[PDB]
Amino acid sequence: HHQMAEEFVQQRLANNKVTIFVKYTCPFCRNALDILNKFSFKRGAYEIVDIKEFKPENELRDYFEQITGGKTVPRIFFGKTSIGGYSDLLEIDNMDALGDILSSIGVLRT
Repeated sequence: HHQMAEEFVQQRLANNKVTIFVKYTCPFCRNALDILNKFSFKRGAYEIVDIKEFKPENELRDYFEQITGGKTVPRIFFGKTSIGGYSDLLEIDNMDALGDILSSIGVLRT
Protein backbone atom coordinates (compact mmCIF):
# COMPACT_ATOMS: atom_id res chain seq x y z
CA HIS A 1 0.00 0.00 0.00
CA HIS A 2 2.98 2.30 0.38
CA GLN A 3 6.60 2.50 -1.05
CA MET A 4 8.94 3.98 1.49
CA ALA A 5 10.85 7.12 0.48
CA GLU A 6 14.10 5.38 1.50
CA GLU A 7 13.43 2.64 -1.16
CA PHE A 8 12.41 5.16 -3.80
CA VAL A 9 15.76 6.97 -3.36
CA GLN A 10 18.13 4.07 -2.78
CA GLN A 11 16.78 1.89 -5.66
CA ARG A 12 17.99 4.66 -8.03
CA LEU A 13 21.51 5.04 -6.61
CA ALA A 14 24.60 3.02 -7.74
CA ASN A 15 28.31 3.18 -6.95
CA ASN A 16 29.38 4.45 -10.42
CA LYS A 17 26.43 6.67 -11.21
CA VAL A 18 25.27 10.29 -10.82
CA THR A 19 21.60 10.55 -9.74
CA ILE A 20 19.82 13.92 -9.43
CA PHE A 21 16.36 14.23 -7.97
CA VAL A 22 14.33 17.14 -9.48
CA LYS A 23 10.87 18.60 -9.96
CA TYR A 24 9.45 19.75 -13.29
CA THR A 25 9.55 23.39 -12.20
CA CYS A 26 12.36 24.15 -9.86
CA PRO A 27 14.72 26.85 -11.04
CA PHE A 28 17.76 25.61 -9.23
CA CYS A 29 16.90 22.28 -10.80
CA ARG A 30 17.45 23.58 -14.31
CA ASN A 31 20.61 25.33 -13.21
CA ALA A 32 21.96 22.10 -11.75
CA LEU A 33 20.99 20.05 -14.77
CA ASP A 34 22.77 22.53 -17.02
CA ILE A 35 26.02 21.92 -15.15
CA LEU A 36 25.76 18.12 -15.41
CA ASN A 37 24.52 18.27 -19.01
CA LYS A 38 27.90 19.69 -20.03
CA PHE A 39 29.37 16.16 -19.67
CA SER A 40 28.80 12.90 -21.61
CA PHE A 41 28.08 9.90 -19.38
CA LYS A 42 28.41 6.14 -19.77
CA ARG A 43 25.23 4.21 -20.38
CA GLY A 44 23.18 3.97 -17.17
CA ALA A 45 25.64 6.21 -15.32
CA TYR A 46 23.39 9.32 -15.10
CA GLU A 47 19.70 9.47 -14.12
CA ILE A 48 17.39 12.42 -13.68
CA VAL A 49 14.60 11.39 -11.25
CA ASP A 50 11.25 13.25 -11.25
CA ILE A 51 10.13 13.26 -7.65
CA LYS A 52 6.45 13.79 -8.59
CA GLU A 53 6.48 10.00 -9.05
CA PHE A 54 6.57 9.73 -5.22
CA LYS A 55 3.76 10.50 -2.74
CA PRO A 56 3.48 11.73 -0.17
CA GLU A 57 5.95 14.46 -0.92
CA ASN A 58 6.55 15.16 2.78
CA GLU A 59 7.82 11.64 3.48
CA LEU A 60 10.45 12.03 0.72
CA ARG A 61 11.38 15.54 1.98
CA ASP A 62 11.85 14.12 5.53
CA TYR A 63 14.06 11.30 4.20
CA PHE A 64 16.20 13.67 2.07
CA GLU A 65 16.70 15.76 5.20
CA GLN A 66 17.99 12.74 7.20
CA ILE A 67 20.55 11.63 4.60
CA THR A 68 21.45 14.86 2.78
CA GLY A 69 20.76 17.64 5.36
CA GLY A 70 18.22 19.37 3.13
CA LYS A 71 14.60 18.74 2.18
CA THR A 72 14.14 20.20 -1.25
CA VAL A 73 15.26 19.51 -4.80
CA PRO A 74 17.57 19.38 -6.50
CA ARG A 75 19.30 16.68 -4.48
CA ILE A 76 22.47 15.35 -6.13
CA PHE A 77 24.25 12.02 -5.52
CA PHE A 78 27.70 11.06 -6.82
CA GLY A 79 27.61 7.35 -6.29
CA LYS A 80 25.67 6.61 -3.09
CA THR A 81 26.96 9.83 -1.54
CA SER A 82 25.00 13.00 -1.18
CA ILE A 83 26.61 16.15 -2.57
CA GLY A 84 23.66 18.41 -1.63
CA GLY A 85 22.06 20.93 -3.92
CA TYR A 86 22.73 23.46 -6.59
CA SER A 87 25.19 25.73 -4.80
CA ASP A 88 27.13 22.61 -3.70
CA LEU A 89 27.49 21.53 -7.30
CA LEU A 90 28.23 25.06 -8.48
CA GLU A 91 31.01 25.30 -5.90
CA ILE A 92 32.66 22.11 -7.21
CA ASP A 93 32.37 23.39 -10.79
CA ASN A 94 33.77 26.81 -9.96
CA MET A 95 36.79 25.15 -8.33
CA ASP A 96 37.23 23.17 -11.55
CA ALA A 97 37.10 19.95 -9.47
CA LEU A 98 34.00 18.49 -11.11
CA GLY A 99 35.70 16.89 -14.08
CA ASP A 100 38.18 15.17 -11.88
CA ILE A 101 35.46 13.92 -9.52
CA LEU A 102 33.35 12.62 -12.41
CA SER A 103 36.43 10.85 -13.82
CA SER A 104 37.23 9.21 -10.47
CA ILE A 105 33.75 7.82 -9.98
CA GLY A 106 33.70 6.10 -13.34
CA VAL A 107 30.74 7.81 -15.01
CA LEU A 108 32.29 9.63 -17.94
CA ARG A 109 32.25 8.41 -21.51
CA THR A 110 35.80 8.42 -22.88
